[PDB]
Amino acid sequence: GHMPLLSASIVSAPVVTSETYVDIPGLYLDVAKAGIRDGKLQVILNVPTPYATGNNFPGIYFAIATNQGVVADGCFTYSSKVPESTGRMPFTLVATIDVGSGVTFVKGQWKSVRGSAMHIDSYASLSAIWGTAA
Amino acid sequence: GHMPLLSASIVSAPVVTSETYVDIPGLYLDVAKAGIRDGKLQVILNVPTPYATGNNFPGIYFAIATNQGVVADGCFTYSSKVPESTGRMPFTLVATIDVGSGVTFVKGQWKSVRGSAMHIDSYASLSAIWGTAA
Amino acid sequence: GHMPLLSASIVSAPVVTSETYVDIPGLYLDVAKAGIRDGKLQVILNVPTPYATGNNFPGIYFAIATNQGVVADGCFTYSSKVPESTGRMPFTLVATIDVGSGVTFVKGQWKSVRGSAMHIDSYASLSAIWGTAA
Ligand SMILES: CC(=O)N[C@H]1[C@H](O[C@H]2[C@@H](O)[C@@H](CO)O[C@H](O[C@@H]3[C@H](O)[C@@H](O)[C@H](O)O[C@@H]3CO)[C@@H]2O)O[C@H](CO)[C@H](O)[C@@H]1O[C@@H]1O[C@H](CO)[C@H](O)[C@H](O)[C@H]1O[C@@H]1O[C@@H](C)[C@@H](O)[C@@H](O)[C@@H]1O
Ligand SMILES: CC(=O)N[C@H]1[C@H](O[C@H]2[C@@H](O)[C@@H](CO)O[C@H](O[C@@H]3[C@H](O)[C@@H](O)[C@H](O)O[C@@H]3CO)[C@@H]2O)O[C@H](CO)[C@H](O)[C@@H]1O[C@@H]1O[C@H](CO)[C@H](O)[C@H](O)[C@H]1O[C@@H]1O[C@@H](C)[C@@H](O)[C@@H](O)[C@@H]1O
Ligand SMILES: CC(=O)N[C@H]1[C@H](O[C@@H]2[C@@H](O)[C@@H](O)O[C@H](CO)[C@@H]2O)O[C@H](CO)[C@H](O)[C@@H]1O[C@@H]1O[C@H](CO)[C@H](O)[C@H](O)[C@H]1O[C@@H]1O[C@@H](C)[C@@H](O)[C@@H](O)[C@@H]1O
Repeated sequence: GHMPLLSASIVSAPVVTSETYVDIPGLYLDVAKAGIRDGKLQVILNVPTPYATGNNFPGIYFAIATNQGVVADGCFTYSSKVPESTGRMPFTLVATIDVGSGVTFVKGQWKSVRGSAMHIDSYASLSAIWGTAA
Repeated sequence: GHMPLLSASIVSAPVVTSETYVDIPGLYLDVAKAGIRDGKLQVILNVPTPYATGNNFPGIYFAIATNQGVVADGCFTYSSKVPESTGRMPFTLVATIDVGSGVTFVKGQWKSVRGSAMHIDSYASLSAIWGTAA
Repeated sequence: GHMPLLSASIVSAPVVTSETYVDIPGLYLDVAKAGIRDGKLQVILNVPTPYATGNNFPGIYFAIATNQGVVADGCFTYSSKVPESTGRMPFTLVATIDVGSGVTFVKGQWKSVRGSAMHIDSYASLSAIWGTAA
C-alpha cells in the first residue's frame, strides 16, 4: 500500500549475557522487501515487560540498529545492588532514520549492564511508520 | 481526512483491583466510526505515571484489546515486596493490528499483579496511526 | 514531502533543578517551518535513560508543550527515599495535538520532583507524525 506500517513481535528470547549489542531474535524489519528506499522511518522498540538478573545493579541496554549499526540506545537499571525481586521495567525507544543512506533493515539489539542475564518472556515489538521529510 | 490519527486521553480512573483484564474507562477508539476498514493501525497505550498499591511485589498489567480481545500486553512491577513508597512507573505498549479481520474498536485494559490496587491520577492516552501493508 | 515525520534528538543536557517546567534544550520541533497548519500531530517524547538525584523520593516530571503551553505530562519516581543507586527509569509520553489551534512548535520540558537534579547523559528524542482527523 501507499502508507506502509512495518511490525514484528516476539513473546520470548533465549536468556543470554552479552558485553556488546546482540540481536533480539525476531525483532527485525525487512525494509528493502517493503520497497522503502527514500523518506524517513519512525521506529519504536517496545519491550514492555523485561527483567535483568545479576548481583551489581542489574539492567539491560537496548538499541535500534540498521545495516549501518546502532542509531539510538537506552537502558533501564535497578536502584538496589541486589534487588529483593527483579521487577518488570517497561522500556520504549524511539528513533527516526533517513532511509536514503542505504538502510535495508531495522532491528532490535540488547546488551548486559554489569554482566546481567537478559529476560524477555512476554510480548515485545519493533514497529516502523514510513513518511517523508517536511 | 486521508491520513487519520485517532486519540483518546484521560486524567484519572476509579481505583479498582481485578484478577482479569477490565477496560481503562475513556481509553477507547471508535475505529468503525472513523471508517477504517482495511490496512493496519499502530496503536500506542501510554500510561506514563501509574502506581500500584499492595503487599506482595505490586504492579499492573496493561493490554491493548480490539473487539477480538487482547492483541498485546505488558506489566511493570516493583522490586520490593512492600515498597517504601509506590513510585511512578511509566508504561508504554505498542501493537500493530491488521483492521481487515473485523476490528471496530481499540481499547486499553488493565489487571492487578498479585491483588494490587490500580492507580491513574494524571494524563494517560491511547493513540493510533492508520497505514497499509508494504 | 506529502507525509512529514519530524524528529529532534539530544545526547545530554546541563543538569538543573527546577520547581516549574523548563525546556529540555534541543528537544524542539519547528512545525511552522514544516508548513503544518491543519490536521493532527502525534508527538512522542522519549527519554529512555534518565535519572534523578535527591534525598526525598527523587524523580522527574516531563511534558510535551506547544506555544499554547503543556498538552500532556507524566513522571517517574523512585520507590525509596534515598535510592541505593539512582537507576535508569525509561520514560515515554505520547500526545496528539490539533494543529489548527495556532501551534508553531512542539517541545519537551521537565521539572524536579521534590527538588531532584535532572539527568540526561545519553540519547533522548522528540518525534511527530503528521495526519488528519478521521
Ligand atoms: C516476585 C518474584 O520475583 N517472583 C519470582 C520469584 O522470586 C521470589 C524471590 O523473590 C523469593 C526469595 O525467597 O521470595 C519470593 O518467593 C517466596 C518464597 O521464596 C516462595 O517459595 C513462596 O512460594 O512465595 C514467597 C513469596 O514471598 C519471590 O516470589 O522467583 C521465582 C523463581 O523461581 C519466579 O521467577 C517468580 O516469578 C514469578 O513466577 C510466577 C509463577 O509462580 C509468575 O509467572 C510470576 O508472573 C512471576 O513474577 C514476575 O516475574 C518476576 C521475575 C518478577 O519480575 C515479578 O515482579 C513479576 O510479576
Ligand atoms: C551503579 C551506579 O550508580 N554507578 C555509578 C556510581 O555509583 C556508585 C555509587 O552509587 C556507590 C555508592 O554511592 O555504589 C557503587 O560504587 C561502589 C563503590 O562505592 C565504588 O567506589 C566502586 O568502584 O564500585 C562499587 C560497586 O559496589 C556505585 O557503582 O558512581 C560512579 C562515579 O560517579 C558513576 O556515575 C556510576 O555510573 C556508571 O558509570 C559508568 C562509568 O564508570 C557507566 O557510565 C555506567 O553506565 C554508569 O551507571 C549508570 O548510571 C548510574 C547513575 C546508574 O543509573 C546505573 O544504574 C547506570 O547503569
Ligand atoms: C513519597 C510518597 O509516596 N508520598 C506519598 C505518601 O507515601 C508515604 C511514604 O512516603 C512512606 O512514609 O510511607 C507512608 C505509609 O506507607 C506513605 O505511604 O503518602 C502520602 C499520604 O497519602 C501521599 O500518598 C504521598 O503522595 C504525594 O502526595 C503529595 C501531596 O500530598 C503529592 O500529591 C505527590 O505528588 C504525591 O507523590 C506522588 O505519588 C506517590 C504515591 C508516589 O508515587 C510519589 O513518588 C509521587 O511523587
